Amino acid sequence: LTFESTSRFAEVDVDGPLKLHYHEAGVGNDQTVVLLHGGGPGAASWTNFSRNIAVLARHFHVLAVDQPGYGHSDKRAEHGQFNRYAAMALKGLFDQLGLGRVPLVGNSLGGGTAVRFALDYPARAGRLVLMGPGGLSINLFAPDPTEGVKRLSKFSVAPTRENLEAFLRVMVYDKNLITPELVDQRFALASTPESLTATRAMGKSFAGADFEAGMMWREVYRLRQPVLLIWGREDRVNPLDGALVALKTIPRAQLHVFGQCGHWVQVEKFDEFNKLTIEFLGGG
Amino acid sequence: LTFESTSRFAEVDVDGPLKLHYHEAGVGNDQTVVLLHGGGPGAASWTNFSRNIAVLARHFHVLAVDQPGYGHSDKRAEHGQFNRYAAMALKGLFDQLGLGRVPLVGNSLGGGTAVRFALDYPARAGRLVLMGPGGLSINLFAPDPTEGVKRLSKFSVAPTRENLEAFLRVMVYDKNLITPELVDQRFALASTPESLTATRAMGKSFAGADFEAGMMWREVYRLRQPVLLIWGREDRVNPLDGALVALKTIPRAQLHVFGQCGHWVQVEKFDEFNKLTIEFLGGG
Amino acid sequence: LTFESTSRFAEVDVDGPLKLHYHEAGVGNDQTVVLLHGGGPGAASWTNFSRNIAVLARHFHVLAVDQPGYGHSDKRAEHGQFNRYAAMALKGLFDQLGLGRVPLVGNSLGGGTAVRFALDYPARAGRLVLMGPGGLSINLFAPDPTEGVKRLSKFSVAPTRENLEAFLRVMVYDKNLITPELVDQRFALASTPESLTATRAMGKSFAGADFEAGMMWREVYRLRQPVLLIWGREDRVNPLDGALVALKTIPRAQLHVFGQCGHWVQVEKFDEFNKLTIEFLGGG
Amino acid sequence: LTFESTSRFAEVDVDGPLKLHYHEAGVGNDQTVVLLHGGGPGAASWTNFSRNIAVLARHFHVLAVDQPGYGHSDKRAEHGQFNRYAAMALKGLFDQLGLGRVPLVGNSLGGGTAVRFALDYPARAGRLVLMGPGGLSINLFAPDPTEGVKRLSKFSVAPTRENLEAFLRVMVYDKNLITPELVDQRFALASTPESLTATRAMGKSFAGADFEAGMMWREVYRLRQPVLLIWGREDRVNPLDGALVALKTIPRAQLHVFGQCGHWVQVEKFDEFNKLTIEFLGGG
Ligand SMILES: [Cl-]
Ligand SMILES: [Cl-]
Ligand SMILES: [Cl-]
Ligand SMILES: [Cl-]
Ligand SMILES: [Cl-]
Ligand SMILES: [Cl-]
Repeated sequence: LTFESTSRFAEVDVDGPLKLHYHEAGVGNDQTVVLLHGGGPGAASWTNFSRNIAVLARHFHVLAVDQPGYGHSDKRAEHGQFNRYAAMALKGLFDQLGLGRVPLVGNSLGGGTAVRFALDYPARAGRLVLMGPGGLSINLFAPDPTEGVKRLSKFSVAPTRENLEAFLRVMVYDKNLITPELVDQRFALASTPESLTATRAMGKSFAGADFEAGMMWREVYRLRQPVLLIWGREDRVNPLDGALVALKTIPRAQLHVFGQCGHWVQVEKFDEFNKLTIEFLGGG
Repeated sequence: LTFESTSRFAEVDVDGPLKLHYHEAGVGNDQTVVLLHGGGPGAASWTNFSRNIAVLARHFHVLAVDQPGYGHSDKRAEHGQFNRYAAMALKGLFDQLGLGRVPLVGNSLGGGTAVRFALDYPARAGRLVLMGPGGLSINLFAPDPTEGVKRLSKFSVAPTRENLEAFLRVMVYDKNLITPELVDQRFALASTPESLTATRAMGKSFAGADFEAGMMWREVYRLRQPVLLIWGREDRVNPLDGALVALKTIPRAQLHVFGQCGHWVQVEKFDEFNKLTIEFLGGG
Repeated sequence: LTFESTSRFAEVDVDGPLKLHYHEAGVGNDQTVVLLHGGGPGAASWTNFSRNIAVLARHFHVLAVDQPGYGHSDKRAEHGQFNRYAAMALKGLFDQLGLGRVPLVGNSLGGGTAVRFALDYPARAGRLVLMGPGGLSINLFAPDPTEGVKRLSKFSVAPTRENLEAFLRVMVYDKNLITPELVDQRFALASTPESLTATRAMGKSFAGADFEAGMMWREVYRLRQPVLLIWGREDRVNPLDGALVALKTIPRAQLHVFGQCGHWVQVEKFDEFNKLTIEFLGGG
Repeated sequence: LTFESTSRFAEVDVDGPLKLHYHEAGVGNDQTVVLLHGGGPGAASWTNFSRNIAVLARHFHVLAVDQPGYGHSDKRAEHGQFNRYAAMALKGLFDQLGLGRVPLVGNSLGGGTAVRFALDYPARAGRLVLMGPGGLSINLFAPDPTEGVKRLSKFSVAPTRENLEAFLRVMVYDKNLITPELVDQRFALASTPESLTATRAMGKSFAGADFEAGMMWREVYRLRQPVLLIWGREDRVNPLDGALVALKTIPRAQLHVFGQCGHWVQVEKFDEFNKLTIEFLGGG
């Protein structure tokens, strides 16, 4: 399984043509699962879920979708509230590929997208697995912006190698996972002019007049499916106090917290994460 | 596997002879695991872990120990702080059976016993699985006593069938698990004169001058092993806000919360509980 | 100041004529404040604020309003979502009295009414003082219904003096505040056919298709005024964990918690409450 | 009242002579109160309480004490656990001044010192007012070290004006309180070799084998006096989640939280803090 072997494109309509890049594996497995990556600079499906796709494709038909503005999907200079824009793109892909009701796995930004999708198109979303998710998290104790959000803003204003490294260090509990190669690789993807365009256009959409659609902690009492929340105890981006409203209000919620784990659960606890996701989604 | 086929006795020394009753299954399985039951009236190993022993004995050598004052273990009229008394009895059994370092699974009262044991005899305790545990729980938001503790006290003062039923109803989210047969069975065991003696002697030991040994939320930063905390979201005895100090201070802690689940996790989520315990303790 | 000297009536139109009883005091004083009582069986303005009205009336022009269904206000058998119903009546009274923008003080149910008024008529509500308020509270840890709400429901089904005394005793930390005289007086008002009609109507009102109107924790991020939340640490009706979403999301929030205090802050900590309220609303 | 008019020295024995600087005001007033400042680089009594001393001195006999390592008190290179060291010095000063039982007001580090004094010399501490206190705080959700503590550590390693300004800016909600004059004054005191010697010594002092002395959240259940905890909702040094164990376990606790307020409550909310403190300590 490689970037190239799994790479797929689709054209969907969201206020005009929109190119979506995704990865496909485990074709023929009975159960399809959609993976939605996190929102850090230079993030994309393949790099986000590298320690996971190969393992999950043993059990599931995996579609790992680059959200609009990331990886090889379109990087428009302007859009509405990001999670609803991303959910509309996903609905386009579901319709194009003929998907019915499919479970979603969403990390950070992609967890917000998974939830907005499950709220707006309730019959198309199955079980959700959400890792340090945006949108449905509200940090009842942590002052906003958090250390993780501040370092992301600083990179967006001064997109240097040093500021990217400072951002990546507050993603993980074990700062040795932040290797020169990782930094070099992510900096290379994050600093292209169209990636910077996509990241700037992000800032105006969470901060713009469309903000209420982002406040999904207000709405998740409506989710009817089982939802597994997964958190790193040491998450410095979306800290653990953000899980509480969703745990309380989602009728069939579950929460799993890993000690000695930051925001990148799927990396730092990759094995325990894969096993929890496989069991929760029904073993395939 | 039956009560009778699995039933075992040992005599250990704790301020004189003490008869311990336990159940044994999965003999010859490489990995021994000790189960410690909850503290409700008429509680014991076999009835507490009926939906679990058979499944766990497929993977582990299971010892399910009736704690002093419960089931067929000795029911003394007097003892010190209960968890240290129970941990001393367990240390006696470990020494008698030749056990080295063994993982412990503890529900409620038995979770407090497992923790006191792991603190006082650190080289004899392996991984801990703690379900709505006493001792290391401190309800930061819930006023004490909780609804569950109050109904237990009321039964202790007026040990009637009606007061036992009211206690058992706040153990579970789905009140239909509280069948006439369950009530009849538990009432029969709970209302014997020596069981009432054991339950009264309990009240004077958590409330007596030995109370600090009970406050194990103060001490669990010392645990060096992986610890899996398991909670019912709707636990009305030891509610979910009691998990927070242990989750924060145990270095290798994990927490799993089940929505639509009360204090009896091992009953209401028996399947998910068995699977989590099997994976966490290493699959056997 | 007496019940009779302060008594006033007004008629307002809320899907038809609606009689409202209120108490007026400190007519000399420039700053008006509206007081909205808690919602237990037999509650009313004069008794709910008996330790507060005389002290506040030295500084403010006090309007203590019997909410629809309570005291000498009309007790219809049918109405929509209670807090919205009571807020519409209060708004009718504001228009009749020629009030513009006025601070509100609200205990429990009255706190819910105050918040619904401030959200629906934002230009008419000044500073809010809310004591153990319903509506904006969401108990992130406590299983619902709480011990307090269950006792209130038991009285609705079986309106006996014993069930009312049991409810009143979980209202307060110091159970000696629940004197035989208080129980006899509240029970005499609560047990009338008109009051019980009101009590049941209010119940039904909270679980319709307008349930969203009761979930005010979703909306208080829009409040622009200073808001003083006041809680008893030992509130067993609306416990302390219910304060967190409001404290986080109300921009100019403050929280005062009293140890050794239950749900009736204005009674149990009357002197500290009187002083917090006078200072917060500007000393008059 | 001036720095010079109020200035006083005393010598006490704490493993050898120890010079203590303090400010004395309101000598007429019957009720003594001891003020203990926060612990940032260059902090001292006069500047830390500059918005409070004159107001409190109208009601109380004020003793504002420069803790060892700060202001004009001795700055040894070596000492044990800081709060215990500072508490021993204060106790030496109580004995020299002939004080019995006196209320203490403590910000941050000074809050930690106040609590250690009240635990080690229980008959000598009256009512406690603690603002964003160290020592009794345990951040149940925030990963440690917090943003605030990390900025303080960065200054210890690289004591520049830029690193001090960055630290001071995470101390407060309203960043305009961090004026060029304030930064220049604090930095001039913090950068002296004596102060930096103190700053580093204090660091080392917290991670010895006497670390348990710093974990005061384990011990404050033993405090018998009223304790007013005061917090900024936006404290990024000792965040709000650090209040919970103390509020739960101190029998006569109260908590006041201020929205739009960081770690320097006595500065950012000086008027509300002055009034809370005067009323709590009995008006003098
Ligand atoms: Cl860092
Ligand atoms: Cl399902
Ligand atoms: Cl019940
Ligand atoms: Cl291990
Ligand atoms: Cl105002
Ligand atoms: Cl006192």
